[PDB]
Amino acid sequence: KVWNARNDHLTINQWATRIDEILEAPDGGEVIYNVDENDPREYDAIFIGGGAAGRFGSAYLRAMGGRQLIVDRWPFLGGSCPHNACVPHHLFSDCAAELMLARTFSGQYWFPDMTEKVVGIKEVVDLFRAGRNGPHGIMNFQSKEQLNLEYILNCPAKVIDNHTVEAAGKVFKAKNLILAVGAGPGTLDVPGVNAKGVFDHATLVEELDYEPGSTVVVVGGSKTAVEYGCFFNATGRRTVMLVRTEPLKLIKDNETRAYVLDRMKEQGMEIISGSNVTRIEEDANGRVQAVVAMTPNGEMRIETDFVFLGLGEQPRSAELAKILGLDLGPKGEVLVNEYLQTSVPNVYAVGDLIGGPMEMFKARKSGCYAARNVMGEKISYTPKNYPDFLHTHYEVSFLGMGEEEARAAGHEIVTIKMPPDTENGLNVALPASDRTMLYAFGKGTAHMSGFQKIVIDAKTRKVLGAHHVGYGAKDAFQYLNVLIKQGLTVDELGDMDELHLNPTEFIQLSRLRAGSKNLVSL
Amino acid sequence: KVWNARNDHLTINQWATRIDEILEAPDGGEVIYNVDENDPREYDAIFIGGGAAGRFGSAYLRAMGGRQLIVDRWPFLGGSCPHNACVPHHLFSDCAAELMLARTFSGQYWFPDMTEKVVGIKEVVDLFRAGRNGPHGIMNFQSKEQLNLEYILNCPAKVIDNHTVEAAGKVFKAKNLILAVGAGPGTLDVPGVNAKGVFDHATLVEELDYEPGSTVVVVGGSKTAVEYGCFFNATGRRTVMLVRTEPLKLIKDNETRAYVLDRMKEQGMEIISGSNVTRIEEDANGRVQAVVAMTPNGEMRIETDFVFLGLGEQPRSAELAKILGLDLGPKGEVLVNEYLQTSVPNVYAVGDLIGGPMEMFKARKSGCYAARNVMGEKISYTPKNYPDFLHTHYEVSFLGMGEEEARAAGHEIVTIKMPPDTENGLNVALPASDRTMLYAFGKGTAHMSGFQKIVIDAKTRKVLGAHHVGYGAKDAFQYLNVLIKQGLTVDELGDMDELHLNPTEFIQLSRLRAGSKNLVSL
Ligand SMILES: Cc1cc2c(cc1C)N(C[C@H](O)[C@H](O)[C@H](O)COP(=O)(O)OP(=O)(O)OC[C@H]1O[C@@H](n3cnc4c(N)ncnc43)[C@H](O)[C@@H]1O)c1[nH]c(=O)[nH]c(=O)c1N2
Ligand SMILES: Cc1cc2c(cc1C)N(C[C@H](O)[C@H](O)[C@H](O)COP(=O)(O)OP(=O)(O)OC[C@H]1O[C@@H](n3cnc4c(N)ncnc43)[C@H](O)[C@@H]1O)c1[nH]c(=O)[nH]c(=O)c1N2
Ligand SMILES: O=S(=O)(O)CCS
Ligand SMILES: O=S(=O)(O)CCS
Ligand SMILES: [Mg+2]
Ligand SMILES: [Mg+2]
Repeated sequence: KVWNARNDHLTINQWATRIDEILEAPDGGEVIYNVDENDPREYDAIFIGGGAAGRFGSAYLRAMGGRQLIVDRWPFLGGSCPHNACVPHHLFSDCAAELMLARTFSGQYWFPDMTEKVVGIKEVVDLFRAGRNGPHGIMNFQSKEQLNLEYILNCPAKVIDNHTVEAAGKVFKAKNLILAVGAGPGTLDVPGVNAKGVFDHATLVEELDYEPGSTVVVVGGSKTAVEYGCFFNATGRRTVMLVRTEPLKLIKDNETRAYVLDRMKEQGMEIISGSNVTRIEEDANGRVQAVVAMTPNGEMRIETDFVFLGLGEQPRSAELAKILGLDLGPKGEVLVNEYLQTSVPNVYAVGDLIGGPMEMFKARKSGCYAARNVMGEKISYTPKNYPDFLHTHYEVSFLGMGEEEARAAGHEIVTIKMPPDTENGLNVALPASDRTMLYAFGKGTAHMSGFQKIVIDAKTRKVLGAHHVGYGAKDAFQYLNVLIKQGLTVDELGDMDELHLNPTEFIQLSRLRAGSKNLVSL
Repeated sequence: KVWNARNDHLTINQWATRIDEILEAPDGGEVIYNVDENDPREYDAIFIGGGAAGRFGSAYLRAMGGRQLIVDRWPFLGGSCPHNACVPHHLFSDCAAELMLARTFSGQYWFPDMTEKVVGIKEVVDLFRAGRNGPHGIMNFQSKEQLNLEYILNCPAKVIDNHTVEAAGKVFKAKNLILAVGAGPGTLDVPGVNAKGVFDHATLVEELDYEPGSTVVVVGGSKTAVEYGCFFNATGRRTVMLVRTEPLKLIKDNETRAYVLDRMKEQGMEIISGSNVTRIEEDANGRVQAVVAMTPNGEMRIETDFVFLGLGEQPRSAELAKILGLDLGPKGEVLVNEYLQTSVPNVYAVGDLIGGPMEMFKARKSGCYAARNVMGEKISYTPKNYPDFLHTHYEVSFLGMGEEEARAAGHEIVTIKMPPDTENGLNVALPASDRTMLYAFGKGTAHMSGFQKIVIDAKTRKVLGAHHVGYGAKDAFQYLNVLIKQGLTVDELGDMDELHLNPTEFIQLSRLRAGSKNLVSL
């Protein structure tokens, strides 16, 4: 049936419960119909998909005084992020970091004895499944009651043409379409890939009905592969990462990458470069029993009953491209100009549908910029020079140039880092800050307290790049990147007010060198 | 004896070991003499004290090409920070944060049963004592080998006059003195204050030779009292805080302060306002057995064998003031103009010695600006418009105006916060980020996932204040404050690249409102 929700006003937690019920419904659940049928204005845009791009684009268009409609096949707004992407990933990475701490200090202070202890993966996935309706509920509530958005949920949109969309058995006209249906999990064209026990980010939180055995094979080297792999390792499982190219290439600074990889290997992870799965072996019960892959050292066969695919996502372009005549790129991404316009008049495309980088900032901003163009503002969007981050068992944050990259680009450079390059190497009690204090003080753990570096042009004194391994700097890199894009010098960094003990020591270490006209690394 | 270390080059860990040896030596240890006997220049400045202010001032003065000498009675540089202040505080706050997590999820997932579990305060203090030599060693190493500093350590300075200081049985002349001896813990004029079992931050890490009983009394209601009190509570002890006025007045936003206090009370802390200790009772062996205090509801007696004094620190000005004739302020602080000059020609004063704000960003800056003035730069310093932070079992970060403060000042304001103002209140699954995911997803724990807010001028669209309770925002507030001092608007905030799931949600929540010319709270 169709639930006309326009004049109902559920709380956040009532929404959480209602969304849970609809997801539970054997028949698939009612359509959530939240349309202002008394507003006579034409729709400025209909958004196909209500994930990060469609939801933020709708919020911005409505804020500018335009009329929008979201259509989404899920009964909640927010798309993959709350249901199977950014949110669960963060729950698992929280677990990975806490578990590394517990295993390092096993049996000390309040920490349990972790020797032999295998943590239940299904237990944590079930926690996520039991709690994910909370964020769903906030999405539906905030969108309807605070952002004044119109939306039809739990209903696939049927695009008829570049001005016409069917939803909930009704036809809606709009001045523009904004295509925001995202991307689907990448898959592997090998025998056995459909065996029971092979999972991706989407299927893991829907179909995990058993506790994995002692070994996990992760396919891929993407952020998702590394984040999930470190969680699986932290639960106590032999974890083999089959990377197609080079592991963690995203970390351009060689010293930072080496520190991160070394810490992963110290936790027991096996990282295989240049590897390609050739077969997933099934046992007679139809479950994965082994993974066979070609590697630089020959064929490798790993016995396992649990495989996690962390491959690149694939834009959901096929049906829309057939209906509308959209020009597509080599990976199936919808091609757009710098105004987010597709090859089809009055059709924009945003978010993961337009390809990399597939990040939340890109999805939300492309949605908003498409909205501004729909509302008559000529505004271009090309994502460039952004900060980035990934989880291992640490938070890893980076922006700008790595040290070698900056030298190769012609810059005379100095660096300011922690710990310093000395005979004792990493085995010193800095850097140290919130959630690295036990590492900094424990017996033999000082090398685990983190790593960080800024790359500086020796003559202009400008900061060219920043790199951090530890905890609590990720949020800072958002604002620091803005400052660096403005032309931040080592002197200006030293002039700031630090909040000691700080995750990034850049401010005070810069101050220690900024008094000299001829800069020297620290 | 006097160890001429000038031409010795110890590693960091060799320094750590040597400092331990000197500290434990019954005779008091050798003097550490690191003076350049070939330099014919007069010292531009002698720094009395080698804490944050003296060490950073020396580093900056040397970097500008001047000559400096540090004299400190400790055998290490860095002052209180590594020995008994910021560093141990952060170790304690880390355990409190980890212990709140463990108690909340006691007996779930990998967490042991925290019922019946009292964590050893002495074990954690002993961990700090065993590891504090690491930072000591880095301080001495970095100062000598990387910063090119001269210093005499493990030797009290005798200031003879405004150009003359004796140290290690030698007389040194200087163009200027920079007084950097810091501040010492305040005391309580009540019977029993010397009883065994009364500690402050300094004596706690030197004299704790027993494991405290089940109750702790903390005297005071600002940063140090609150940070240590939450640690004591997290170890499983009934913790009663006796606050003279009202607690956490530094948190100006009323909702933020209420969230912080509410979460402390939910952990079991008892916060008694308007209370004054009357007596600390000693048993027949000279050990604390109870605290008697007057409260607005009359006298109360609390049985305890452990009292922690978290009173404001007192500038160490008496001896120097009498020697030099320094003008002092009402709190014993040394009075300085905006160039850090005392009333005595060629004598500057810096750090905690000059009073509030007693922070690591103040002492460092003050000492650096004093150095620059000594070297011929007329540069003023008045600490103002800076971010601030404290620990409870959370990290608490704040800058600028609270909401009520801004409205009382005539500003038309909007606020953008998380969680929203609704019937469900805090009992919703946002805000959520690293180290709050378990709270956001746990049964009955969502209200523990944090609280955050920005205060915005509705007409200029400028951010007037920002407030956050959670984890991983402290470092960001350093750089966010700089942007706000430049004139940050909600539109510019919305234009940034966020790194989802971010500790501060200010970027994307701003984006949700910035599309309207008439701003609306969220
Ligand atoms: C495992 C994992 C982990 C992360 C991330 C991804 C993944 C897979 N990401 C990336 C992030 O999730 C991604 O960039 C955005 O969610 C994409 O938002 P979109 O709205 O463009 O797509 P998204 O796919 O979210 O939106 C599509 C929406 O449209 C709906 N839809 C599809 N077809 C439809 C149809 N025919 N009719 C109606 N509705 C339809 C879908 O149901 C969905 O609601 C991330 N990013 C980041 O910044 N930080 C991070 O930590 C992570 N972590
Ligand atoms: C418990 C606790 C916790 C914190 C903090 C304080 C306390 C008590 N602080 C405050 C911070 O510690 C403080 O602002 C600085 O350490 C002050 O540095 P100074 O160099 O000014 O004094 P400090 O006292 O550190 O330096 C004095 C030095 O001079 C020496 N000296 C003294 N008299 C001498 C004499 N006659 N002859 C020779 N040498 C002499 C001393 O031995 C010492 O080495 C803080 N700040 C912050 O930013 N973040 C935080 O988290 C905390 N946390
Ligand atoms: O970007 S959205 O707020 O829509 C989803 C956050 S998980
Ligand atoms: O500020 S100092 O570098 O001197 C001490 C930091 S622990
Ligand atoms: Mg280290
Ligand atoms: Mg909450």
